[PDB]
Amino acid sequence: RNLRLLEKEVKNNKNSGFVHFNIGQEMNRLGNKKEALKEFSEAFRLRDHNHYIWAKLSAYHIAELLEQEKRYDESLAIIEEARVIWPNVPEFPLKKANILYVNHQLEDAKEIYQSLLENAAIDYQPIVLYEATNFMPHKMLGTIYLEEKDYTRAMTHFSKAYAENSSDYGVMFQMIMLLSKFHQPKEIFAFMERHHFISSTETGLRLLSMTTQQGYAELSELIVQSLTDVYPPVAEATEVKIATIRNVFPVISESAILFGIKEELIDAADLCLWHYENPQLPIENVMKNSDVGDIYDFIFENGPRISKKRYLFVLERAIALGKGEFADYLLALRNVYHDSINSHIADLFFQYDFADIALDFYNIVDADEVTKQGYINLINYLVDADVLDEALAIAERGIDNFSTDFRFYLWAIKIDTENRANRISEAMDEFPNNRYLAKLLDEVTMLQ
Repeated sequence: RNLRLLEKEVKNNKNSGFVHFNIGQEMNRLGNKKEALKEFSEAFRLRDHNHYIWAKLSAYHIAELLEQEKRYDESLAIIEEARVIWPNVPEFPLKKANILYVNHQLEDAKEIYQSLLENAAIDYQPIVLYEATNFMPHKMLGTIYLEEKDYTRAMTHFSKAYAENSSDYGVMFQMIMLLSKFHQPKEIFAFMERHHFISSTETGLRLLSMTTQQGYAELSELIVQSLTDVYPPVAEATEVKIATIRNVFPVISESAILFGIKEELIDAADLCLWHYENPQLPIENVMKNSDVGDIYDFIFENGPRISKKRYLFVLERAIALGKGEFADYLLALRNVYHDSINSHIADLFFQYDFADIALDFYNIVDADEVTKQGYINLINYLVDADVLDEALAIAERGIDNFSTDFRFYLWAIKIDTENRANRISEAMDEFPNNRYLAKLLDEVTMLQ
């Protein structure tokens, strides 16, 4: 009805960029991404002046629709043209940084995020208010430094992102998970308390959903005890999940299981683990009333094979909780999948700090079936192993298979020290616009 109104208006106006823009928003609402791009492109073209906010939003939406369609070169072209028209709009350099991040060029992304922060030269004025203009740069800077294993700068930017948007579970989850690597649970709870992570019982339960799944038993315990007036059946479910991490035999009423599902504390991975440990629980009945009775039948009754993603999700939970007996049970089931399944199993063990087990699986896999992450793991393992000959060998395998992935060129640069000059050049040939590579070439000329 709103669209039909706009389509009558554009029949008698045609030359109004604003009507076309409004049609693009409606196409956006209805998910017609192809027609939204065309309408937003027409609104930008028909603009009479550059000061219209909707003319700015047109370029932003064009860039986004292009980004959603993985047409990154064309998105960056739209972004750069728009930065030149409107140099005080931060969504355009933000989106450039995001594109660079998902295309694995972290130092170039980092550079842009930092310049968005505390910029006394450009008076940035947002054109959309989805998030606080400074949440996204801090969050992504924290993400980059974490991946670069700079845990201090990660925590600093994760905490500043939290100050901008304290209901974002994502950065809360990141700080807890990062701190769990290095600190006592009580120290982690004290940090959570003085920054007021647990703003309510509800928020505590959403946090508990992450901490139990990662196997943070003591921290989950301190969290749940700090909560007041938790509906008893939800408390029981939480207690049982914590007790399960500690290998207590799981005993839980059907009521606590059902409310544990309703609060999203219990998924099909939990139910399978509990059925494996305690066959008396009414879990078969519970699962078949939740459309996951196929999961039950595959894992326990020789039933038909479930999707590999769902099987890997049950396997992941067992690995993450340290449930090695159940994990071995689950691994015997892999032989009904194609051989390529062992590439993902290898990835799982490596993610949860089982590099030795993961290699056992990586050796099972034909090199064509190894994921990019797998290459990255094997390079990291071999560099930590001081076998830089073999490390560089896998990095070149990465370049040839995944010619567009930045990380394998960078690995070949960092390792092949007696050829760094040619390596940076070979990288620049595939990434002519990457600014870090030029910083690196300048550093070999300073050394040479």
